[PDB]
Amino acid sequence: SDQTWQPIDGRVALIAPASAIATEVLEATLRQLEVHGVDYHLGRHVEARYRYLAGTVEQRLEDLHNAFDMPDITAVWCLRGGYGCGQLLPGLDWGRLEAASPRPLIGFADISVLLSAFHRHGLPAIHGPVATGLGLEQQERLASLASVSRLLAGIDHELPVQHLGGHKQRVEGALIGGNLTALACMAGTLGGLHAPAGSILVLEDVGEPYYRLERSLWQLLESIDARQLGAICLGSFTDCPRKEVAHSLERIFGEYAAAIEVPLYHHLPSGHGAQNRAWPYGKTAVLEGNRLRW
Amino acid sequence: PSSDQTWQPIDGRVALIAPASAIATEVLEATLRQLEVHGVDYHLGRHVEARYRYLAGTVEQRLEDLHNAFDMPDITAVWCLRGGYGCGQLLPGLDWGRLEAASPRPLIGFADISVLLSAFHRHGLPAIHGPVATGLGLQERLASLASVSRLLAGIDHELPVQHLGGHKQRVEGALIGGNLTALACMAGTLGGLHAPAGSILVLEDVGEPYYRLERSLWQLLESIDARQLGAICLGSFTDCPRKEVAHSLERIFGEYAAAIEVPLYHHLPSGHGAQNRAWPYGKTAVLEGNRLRW
Repeated sequence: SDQTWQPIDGRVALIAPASAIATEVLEATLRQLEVHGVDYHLGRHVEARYRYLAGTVEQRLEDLHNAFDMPDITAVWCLRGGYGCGQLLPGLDWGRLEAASPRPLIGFADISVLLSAFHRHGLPAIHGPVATGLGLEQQERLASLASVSRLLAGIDHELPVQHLGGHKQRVEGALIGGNLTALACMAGTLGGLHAPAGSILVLEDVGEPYYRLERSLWQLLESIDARQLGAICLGSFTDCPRKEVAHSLERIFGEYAAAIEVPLYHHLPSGHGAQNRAWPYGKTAVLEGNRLRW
Repeated sequence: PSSDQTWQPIDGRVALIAPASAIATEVLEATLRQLEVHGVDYHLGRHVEARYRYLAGTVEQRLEDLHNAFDMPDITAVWCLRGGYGCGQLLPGLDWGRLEAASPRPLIGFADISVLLSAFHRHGLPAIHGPVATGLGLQERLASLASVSRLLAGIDHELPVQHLGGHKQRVEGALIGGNLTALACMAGTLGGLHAPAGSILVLEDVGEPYYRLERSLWQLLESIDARQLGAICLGSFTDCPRKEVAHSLERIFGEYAAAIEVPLYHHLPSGHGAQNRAWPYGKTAVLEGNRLRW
């Protein structure tokens, strides 16, 4: 059953590399982790505030590095996205991270930037709910939260997806992407999306008018070797007001996919709505039939 | 001497083109009537009334008009009708040889048009950051509109500023920049900001919460040789709601300018408010005390 958590072996490090956390949401998160018998390590600066950021870059880097020093940690679950984790990229000690025993980094939204950087450096990661999702359709939300422990245990290996137009084909490549806006906002920097040839580019977003999505897509595709992608795979675009625009969002995305001669898929249950099922970031997967399979 | 509301004659013909967002018919008509009141001979591009979603026609249609503005021998300025979104899309197909072959005809606009201003500067073509032509068809506003003809004629040479942070010594370099969001959105692409060493980076924006401004600023500065800039000079940040954020906008921009060790000025009367005085894009300028001069 998909609301059922798997035990998480070892300990989960909780860090806040992006936006600041409300006290009551943090405490509610920890209580839910305890309900589930999850042993955790709380980063020492998770309650820090520096404007809307969870502390200074230096504070956040200390917590992320500490998460990689402790030997019993088997996953690093980001508490909140929002904005700010790209700020850490010029400070990360990548060597100290490759040397630690495997501990997938987990999150979505702004955390997509760190997922991509981790993939570039050969580090495991998971695109899925942030941990404060625990402290906030309710059934879908609960299945999405449960999907993290289930993927860490290796017991889920597929999601449903639909091919939009085109023709029947099989696409195999690395799973990359996440939040369109966050990733576009790293183009031209050291944190630009890692997009090896043949990759399946997953995209989702929230809270944007269509012209801002198109602008972001144009930028992202112009900044990578787009013609060498295997596929573009849309998750959800939630709270994105159409505002009288003549073309649907899928028409716009379809025009871009056609221009680069890459197939387009959609309805992956991933993003800012109730459906946000975890998927392994940077692994080889196959688009076949009606699913994405790893 | 003349009042800032007093236009200068424009000789020859002004090409009106719409390389970004689509144009409302009534606003266009009022624009043309104001041009006629001021004795300005204009030519409308064949596709300026095209619509393709929110864009002023397809890429091919807009390229045809932009190219035609450089093919016609009697054109002495190319005044973009509206910004919004879309002119970066023209960069892959733009025939620079064809533009460069034509007699001098400054490109004028702001907002999204900043992207084309920058590309023109990279190709040694004259340009002006100021009101788009439809601003005519909608006292400080009138002065802003008059400033375009006045700058084409070469009679205005300075704008007011105020020092905000960093060293107080004279800065001399090329005037670059414009809209922070639009320029950040070209980072990592063939249309990225042309930012030669020593430049004075003007920034303005509208309608953004502070975290989005910071995200754009972090991207733009990380994507260029920021440390080699001469200065950052802020225009207006119009309708940018603070919403309880603990740090002021001046504090945030101060922190970034300090991080790259570049002096920071503000209160340039340039942007999306009533105060949008024209400045020469890509021209060498001097920033000293309470003035920017060229």
